[PDB]
Amino acid sequence: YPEPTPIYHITHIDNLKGILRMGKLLAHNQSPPKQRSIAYAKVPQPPGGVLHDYVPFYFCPRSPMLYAIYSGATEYQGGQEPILHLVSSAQAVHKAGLPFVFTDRHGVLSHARFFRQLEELAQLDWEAIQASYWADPPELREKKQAAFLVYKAFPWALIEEIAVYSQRVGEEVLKILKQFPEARRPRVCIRKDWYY
Ligand SMILES: NC(=O)c1ccc[n+]([C@@H]2C[C@H](COP(=O)(O)OP(=O)(O)OC[C@H]3O[C@@H](n4cnc5c(N)ncnc54)[C@H](O)[C@@H]3O)[C@@H](O)[C@H]2O)c1
Repeated sequence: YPEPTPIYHITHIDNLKGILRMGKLLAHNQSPPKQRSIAYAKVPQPPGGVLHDYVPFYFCPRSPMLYAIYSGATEYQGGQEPILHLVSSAQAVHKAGLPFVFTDRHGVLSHARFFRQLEELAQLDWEAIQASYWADPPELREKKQAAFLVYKAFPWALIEEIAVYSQRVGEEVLKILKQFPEARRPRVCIRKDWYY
């Protein structure tokens, strides 16, 4: 498995002020003050609960979820340009002492496997996760959506990089970061190769 093991959370730039003000991402069930959601299940490892009790990450950028945004398949119609990739690592979460679990596919699938030890990152399909071509077979899309789940909240200061589609969005991100001079200022990188 890649070490450190990057984890990616995609979110609309309109959510960044709320993340910086709270100093964290909040799990769905912890009522984040979201401005845009990009939406179109029990967790059997401790600390248990359901998927929406965790802040979720993928193990790749340019995810199938981002393709659904790009293709207008979400209720959200603003497309990929305003969507940030927030980058951290699985090892940082462990080092910070935060409870996590991770899956080998979307956890709602009956055959989904759940893990809580970093050595079990070997159980994931890294061919699917890292694939640039994932149209067929259908299982590639499923296994590409392996997720890293952090219970209840994810501190902003674990984010190492904000990746953006364009110069204009990179500049907007820096304007927002400068409104919270106490908040960690990660590097901001234009990564067109992480988008469609
Ligand atoms: N976003 C991802 O990278 C990702 C990864 C894995 C799975 N998923 C699932 C795909 C599906 C839709 O995703 P999404 O729109 O992220 O989930 P969601 O519909 O649960 O909406 C939560 C939203 O709140 C945002 N948010 C969190 N904390 C704050 C805060 N402090 N202030 C402002 N906004 C905040 C978060 O970034 C996200 O946009 C959900 O079922 C997710 O669990 C998403």
